[PDB]
Amino acid sequence: IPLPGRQSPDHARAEAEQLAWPRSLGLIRSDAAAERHLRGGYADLASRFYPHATGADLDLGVDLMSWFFLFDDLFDGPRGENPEDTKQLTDQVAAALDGPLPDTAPPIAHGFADIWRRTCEGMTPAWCARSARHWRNYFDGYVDEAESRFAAQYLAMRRHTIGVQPTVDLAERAGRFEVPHRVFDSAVMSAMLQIAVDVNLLLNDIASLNMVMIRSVSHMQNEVRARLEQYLLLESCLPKVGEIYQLDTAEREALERYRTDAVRTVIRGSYDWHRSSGRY
Ligand SMILES: C/C(=C\CC/C(C)=C/COP(=O)(O)OP(=O)(O)O)CCC=C(CF)CF
Ligand SMILES: [Mg+2]
Ligand SMILES: [Mg+2]
Repeated sequence: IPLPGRQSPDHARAEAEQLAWPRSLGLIRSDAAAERHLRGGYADLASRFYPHATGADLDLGVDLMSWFFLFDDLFDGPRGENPEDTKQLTDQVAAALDGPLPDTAPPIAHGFADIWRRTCEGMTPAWCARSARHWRNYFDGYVDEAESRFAAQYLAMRRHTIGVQPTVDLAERAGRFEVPHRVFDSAVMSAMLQIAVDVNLLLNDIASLNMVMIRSVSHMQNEVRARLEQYLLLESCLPKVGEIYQLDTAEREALERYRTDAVRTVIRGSYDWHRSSGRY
């Protein structure tokens, strides 16, 4: 991974305060659950996904990482084997994208709503709409996976449940910038984002050893290498991509920040954290 390792300089305060938010929302209810959470290194992961963020902006990234893993745990048992009970939970969470939740919504849904509320404030309406669609793709991916439990086939599903795109979206919010929306939709940026998704699920399946079960580990390492080389090839096209879409000066700087603080960080930060996390 020829990308520099980076960590937010406010990482120590973020890690020390990380429990206050999931506790106040009823996501962590026992001291043993709290310690199990601390052992995940989730604020550490957030500070490497979002090295450009400090303060409340970094706190939002920590809460998203905290929420991601508390949410995914709810599908390890029988619920994940049943698409009807999986969809019943996802529908209650995704409902936060469309309006206020009823007080009777489960705590994990109130937690997502508090993150989504903070995610959208101060972003353009079109950014929020697109980021909401990414979330729905993620929730629908859980329903599809539970249906399959009850390579190309695995990717088309794992590319949504891996949760990379909502992680990248938050880097924009945490950095208070938006990549030009017509460049987000560009074929070149779409290929860059797909590499970031694929490298994340490949690295995870190896650290979680699933693509291996589906020589195999060696072939997956070569695919990570091939895609990282193509990623750099695609980065070198961005100057000409910017000209094709007639980006002005502020738009070129937002594209540059998207490249370095959102796409590169989700690739590199995942690699560093997988090597020193307590989940593995
Ligand atoms: C890109 C993100 C994290 C880095 C990649 C990771 C850890 C993905 C999580 O892989 P999983 O197989 O679902 O569980 P595991 O950690 O292996 O026991 C944020 C999204 C994380 C999720 C899992 F909590 C998505 F639900
Ligand atoms: Mg899990
Ligand atoms: Mg895994």
